[PDB]
Amino acid sequence: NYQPTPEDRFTFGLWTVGWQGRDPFGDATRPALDPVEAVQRLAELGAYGVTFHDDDLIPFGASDTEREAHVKRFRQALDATGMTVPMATTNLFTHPVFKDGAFTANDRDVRRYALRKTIRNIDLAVELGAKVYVAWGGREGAESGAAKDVRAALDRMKEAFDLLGEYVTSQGYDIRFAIEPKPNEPRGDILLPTIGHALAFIERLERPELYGVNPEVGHEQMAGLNFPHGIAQALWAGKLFHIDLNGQSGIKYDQDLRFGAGDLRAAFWLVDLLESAGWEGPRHFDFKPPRTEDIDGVWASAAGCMRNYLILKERAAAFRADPEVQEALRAARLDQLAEPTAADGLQALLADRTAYEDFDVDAAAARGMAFERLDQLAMDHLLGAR
Amino acid sequence: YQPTPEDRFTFGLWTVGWQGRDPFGDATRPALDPVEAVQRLAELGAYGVTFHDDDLIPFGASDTEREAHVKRFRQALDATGMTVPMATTNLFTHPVFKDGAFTANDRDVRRYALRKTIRNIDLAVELGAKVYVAWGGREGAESGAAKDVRAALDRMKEAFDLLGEYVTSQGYDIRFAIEPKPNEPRGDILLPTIGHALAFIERLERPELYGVNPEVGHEQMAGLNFPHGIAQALWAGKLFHIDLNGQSGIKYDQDLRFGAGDLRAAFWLVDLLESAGWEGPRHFDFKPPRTEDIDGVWASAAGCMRNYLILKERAAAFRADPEVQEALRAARLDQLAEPTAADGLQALLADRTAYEDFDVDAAAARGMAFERLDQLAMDHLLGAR
Amino acid sequence: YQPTPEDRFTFGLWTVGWQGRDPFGDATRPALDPVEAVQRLAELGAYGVTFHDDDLIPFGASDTEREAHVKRFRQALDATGMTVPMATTNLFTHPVFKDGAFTANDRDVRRYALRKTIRNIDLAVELGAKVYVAWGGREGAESGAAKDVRAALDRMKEAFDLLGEYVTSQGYDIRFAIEPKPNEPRGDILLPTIGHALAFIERLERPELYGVNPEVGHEQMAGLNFPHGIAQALWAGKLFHIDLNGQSGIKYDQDLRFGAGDLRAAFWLVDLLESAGWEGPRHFDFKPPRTEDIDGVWASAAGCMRNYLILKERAAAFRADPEVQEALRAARLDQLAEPTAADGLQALLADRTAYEDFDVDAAAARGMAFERLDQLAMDHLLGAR
Amino acid sequence: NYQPTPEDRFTFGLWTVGWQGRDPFGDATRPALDPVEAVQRLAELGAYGVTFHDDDLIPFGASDTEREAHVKRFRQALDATGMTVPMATTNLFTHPVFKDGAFTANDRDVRRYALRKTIRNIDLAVELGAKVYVAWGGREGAESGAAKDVRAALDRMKEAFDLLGEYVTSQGYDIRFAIEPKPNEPRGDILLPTIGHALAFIERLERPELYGVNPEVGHEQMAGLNFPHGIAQALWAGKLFHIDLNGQSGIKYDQDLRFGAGDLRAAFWLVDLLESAGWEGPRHFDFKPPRTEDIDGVWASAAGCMRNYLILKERAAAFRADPEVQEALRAARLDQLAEPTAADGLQALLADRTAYEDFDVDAAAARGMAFERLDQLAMDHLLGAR
Ligand SMILES: [Co+2]
Ligand SMILES: [Co+2]
Ligand SMILES: [Co+2]
Ligand SMILES: [Co+2]
Ligand SMILES: [Mg+2]
Ligand SMILES: [Mg+2]
Ligand SMILES: [Mg+2]
Ligand SMILES: [Mg+2]
Repeated sequence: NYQPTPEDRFTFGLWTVGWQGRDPFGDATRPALDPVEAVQRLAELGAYGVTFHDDDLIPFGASDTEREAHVKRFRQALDATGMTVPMATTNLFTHPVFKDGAFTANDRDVRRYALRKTIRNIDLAVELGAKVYVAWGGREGAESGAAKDVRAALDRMKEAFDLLGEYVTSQGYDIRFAIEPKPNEPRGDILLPTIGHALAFIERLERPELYGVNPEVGHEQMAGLNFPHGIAQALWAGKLFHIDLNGQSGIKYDQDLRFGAGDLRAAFWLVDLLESAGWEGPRHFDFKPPRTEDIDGVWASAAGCMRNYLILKERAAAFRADPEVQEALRAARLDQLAEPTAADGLQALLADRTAYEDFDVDAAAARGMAFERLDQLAMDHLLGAR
Repeated sequence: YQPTPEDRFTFGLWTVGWQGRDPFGDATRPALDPVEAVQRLAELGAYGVTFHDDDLIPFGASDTEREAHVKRFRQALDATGMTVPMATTNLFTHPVFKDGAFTANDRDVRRYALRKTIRNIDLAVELGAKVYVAWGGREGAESGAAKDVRAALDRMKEAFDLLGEYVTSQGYDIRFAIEPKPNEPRGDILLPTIGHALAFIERLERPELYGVNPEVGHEQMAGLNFPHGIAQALWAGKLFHIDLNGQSGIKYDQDLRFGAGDLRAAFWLVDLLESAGWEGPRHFDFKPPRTEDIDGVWASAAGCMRNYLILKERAAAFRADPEVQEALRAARLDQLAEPTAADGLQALLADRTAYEDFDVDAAAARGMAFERLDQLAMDHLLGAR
Repeated sequence: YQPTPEDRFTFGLWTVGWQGRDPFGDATRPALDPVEAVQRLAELGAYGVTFHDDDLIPFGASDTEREAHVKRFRQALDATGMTVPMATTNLFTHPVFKDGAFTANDRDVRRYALRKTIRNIDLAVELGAKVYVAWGGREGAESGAAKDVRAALDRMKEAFDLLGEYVTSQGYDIRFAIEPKPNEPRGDILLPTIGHALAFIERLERPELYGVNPEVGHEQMAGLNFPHGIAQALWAGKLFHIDLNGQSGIKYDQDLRFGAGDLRAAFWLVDLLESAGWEGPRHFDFKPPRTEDIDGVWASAAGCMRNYLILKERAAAFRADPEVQEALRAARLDQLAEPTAADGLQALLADRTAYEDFDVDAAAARGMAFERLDQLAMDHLLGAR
Repeated sequence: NYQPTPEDRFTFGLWTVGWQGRDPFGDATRPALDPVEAVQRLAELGAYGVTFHDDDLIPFGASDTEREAHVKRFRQALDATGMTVPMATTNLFTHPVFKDGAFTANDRDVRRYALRKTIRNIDLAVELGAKVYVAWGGREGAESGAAKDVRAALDRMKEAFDLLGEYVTSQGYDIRFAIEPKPNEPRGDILLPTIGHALAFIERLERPELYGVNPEVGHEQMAGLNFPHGIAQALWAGKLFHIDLNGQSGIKYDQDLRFGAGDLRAAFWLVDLLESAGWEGPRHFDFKPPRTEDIDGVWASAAGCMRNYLILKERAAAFRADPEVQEALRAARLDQLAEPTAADGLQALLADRTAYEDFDVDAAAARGMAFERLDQLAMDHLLGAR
């Protein structure tokens, strides 16, 4: 079978299984979930750990005594269960004060507050043992063209991130940052809308080695992009610091379906890529059990994220191990794609008549790529029909 | 709103030259002689033209036919005073490129692709072009095992680093611009957006040589905000060239004349390029619809330049209006340009006004005054002020 | 471009009353008293307002509280002269409707939904409304086995036929308008477009009683052309009401003020409604962004009406221009209005000029002159003629 | 196994496996395919029949002798192989004469020609035994707002369709029409963009009983719509006269991937719906083997369409037959959805206090729908992991 165990490193955001089902047209359909109950039940399902926004753990506005009491109760639940906390983030989107952004709010007083709120939670993240601190700039953006000077907003975003890197560096903390792109919602357009924009922005920070990306399946798909391809570019760059796994059925609002729902073939190729690459990060789910579900449907959904990952892993492993698939991969020249084009160097290339005057373009054009048969073997393996 | 060569408007030879053949339909216009394209665009007030190698010289031409074609194009440039600011290679039409060019799985094809590009770089330099564009239209895949994207990025980096070595070794003053596109003609294309292309550049051996050539319609095919993407390329110092056109939504690549499609995005784009003082060519990569005859082709081209000029006038008026400046201050755009924490990290951590004494409810009650600002922008665009 | 009640502009109470709560963020404005909405909209030059049952009367109110709330709203209508042309039921906010209302899998919920609607129809009639809108926001599914769509269509038909029996039996002069939406808040909503709603109507017991209430943003969330969809509803005689707003692309339902989003589609929409002489209310269903304070809410509402009026002026000028009329004839728009074969089937089959002697190459060479026509439309929209 | 046989009623357009791979940026990558070779090889793969546009069978401009010679050679191949021709259509989009439309071209002379071309092919369709005649108005539309008066274009479209219905009726032919919606491409916006618009338009024809729809998987998905839901509405209306099966990976150009590629979960629910409904039409593939493939990759692709249909049919059948799934369906109240809301009638409903004053909304709101567990059983069956 497909039973998850903590060795699989599956993690969940507290706000996932804790989502009360309030949407923009509907009230809450489930009662608030105690974080301690979340830790306990996810451990029972075979999870490895949980993640949190500051405000999922400590009530906004808590005195120091309440903050300590909440953190202490949470840590007792982690310690009883053996659950970890690999990742933390700040809620810089719920409160009305962030309605124009946090790090890129036009009001400087809000930007300063946003940094202080984040810094206090970095300290908490280190205390809990989190190794990655995620930033999701969901209010960073605009609905109209004059409301945000995007060059100046990138200056402010770079300034915020540099100050956070200086903080971590001055404290000696072992924590790294992961930026989560999203193209829109809740703003009309969000800054750093894709894996690409976020990776490019990182290269202009003071201490770029401290920053990577936290890509979410559904966010890339909201722009109609190929999520496995984006993940491959993050991997190629050495910047895949964390991931959010879920599902999305098209270009529309952010659905956060359980992983495996949505674009099932994309989920298979994503699992094939993470496993083939030997990526060792947490398999973290950022999903919302639909508001139609009661608390039992919540745990079914959570269990289903893990189950789908493990089925897909089994199928992708069987695909790569199949000598008929490996022969189809060679027939499609995947092996040549991994060979240098010109290890002989530019001068040898420029001298080589087989690369130009003697290159038979018509014979080369006649060769089929044999991609359809290869894709059908992949479909057979995914469906268990080999 | 009459264009003149001072506006630096340019067109690809393949834009006005498009014969109207689409995936469902045959050509509706005959082939256009590149010399006639140059004279007609000059009459329209254009500044220059751009070309793929195969637009100028028939694929497969002997060295003699190649020289004769080149010389003949050059005489038309010299006669009219038109320039050639940018060149590119056709690495997509011939069936040999069906699985890609710099990222073809077949190594022989990748080597041939590089040889074909280098030949054309030499011509681009001869003709005066300062930007060499790469549009990887066939780099990509329709299925998940067909292309190992990590290996493809290694081949793409290798090809671009070889091109950079080439230009440096020859002492050419030419820079590369990568044109992103999310899909079409491949199911997914590599470097699908401005951001992915910017990120990829940062890992080349000589990153200073490479920028982006973003196309309005391409970003909009992924539902992205083109002026925001251009703002990130300008902030990065990487906007080496631009393709102007229109697109109406997430669907096939329409290449409508500039101004059509998303008209408010075109207004903001013009405001941004003008406000930033970007000095590159205003290049159109558009296709006159196949419904049009040759006179409609020139109407469409004139319309590109006319729309740009009207939008330019409306954006300048927006910025020059004292009421708009007041509305910008009301919306705190001036504060967005001020450092968050010039006082530094230690002073910010010590500042009670940024945390314990920050009155969050008072701050939350402040309106942004964005709707009034945007309606002023709308009034200016529509000439209703 | 000052609105007056002669323009018949109307607003939902829930538009200017939106508190700014979104799926990621709490309310940014306090609740708006419906009486204050009526007075402020009247000051702005509006003609009327519309309401869900729950916008006027708190869900769960006793018969006494209900009468007191209703009477108080009516006095504000009578004082200002504002009208109520349309009413609708809230069948989406309360958790009991999480799986739908007329198509909930649970039969008790479907019966309760119908009872709740019928109560509100009675109020709609009392208040003078002539259109009753149904927006099935929760009719739909996130997963394939959750909803048998054939059975759901049977329940939807049953609910609408029961409503029709009700209105007929009471002798009410009121018509129903179904509002399509492709998705949000459900993964897919039933009757996702204008066409699906039009087709569904044709199978009701009393189809004459039912029309559509299409919303600009809803059609555009499926990447569809809103003026084309409205043209089909007008051709069908089914455009009973309209929701005006803006949307920028395929993404979540933005409900921007009208004019924002797709500005050229807004121009064509206004041209169509004006040209057709459609006489329904110009109703806005938009949300002032949560960035705005209460003054920004009224700026946004004024902007809806202002944009409509500027677009109206530009469309009328386009149509009145003798150069545009000439360009329309050049493009053969007059021929599109002429019967293809008034001579009938037998005469068409006997006509050699329609087949053996039809000179297809000569016909194919004719340009459509669409780009020049469209650039005249652009010049008119931008006031650049 | 999953071996197709003619009893499965799988059909292919000649232009599918015959697609030469010419796209808007690329030349043809395969040589022209002889229709006789198409019939022979599809029969070898287990197909039941083929479909055609007039111009796939007879060269445009053929003399009567050439037209008869082409038709006779084609019929000899059908007769040798036992292949059928269930459906025919007209090519009213390739030639430059149709660049502004056919039935809705602004030029009346083109509209008249378009009708004559179509009528001549209806006669041919009856001769070959086709029972459905498809209309795909792919050039009917516009790129700009003033170029097409959509009300007048619907008048012309209704006029064209009425004249075709009068033709069929006057000839006594047993053929019915199926309109194929598409939202855009190659025009900026196409008239009758979806199943809904096409079904609505039909209700205004003179003889609506003669017309239904031919929906294509990828076309509905190009508008981000749910194809199984659209098909359910066509079925509910009694208007599903034919179908085009293929795949599409998102909102983008029309990809015509082999069936099962693209949105795999949508393909499963489509198969579940066609089979559960007992729909008896041809399972017709309108796909394009990618231009990367040689002729062997073409036949692999075609074989893969049929294979995927049969795997999905097996899995959907196993899903519906599973008593654990049927119990999950009842737990989600799917049985109640099929019960009349108010068979007691309006008066009894209006008298029934349990439907209003005594309806306990809070108790009803508390019930979960149990949709996630039900969807996870569906995922397990699709993946062969029960
Ligand atoms: Co999300
Ligand atoms: Co383009
Ligand atoms: Co809306
Ligand atoms: Co298609
Ligand atoms: Mg996330
Ligand atoms: Mg371009
Ligand atoms: Mg509405
Ligand atoms: Mg088709």
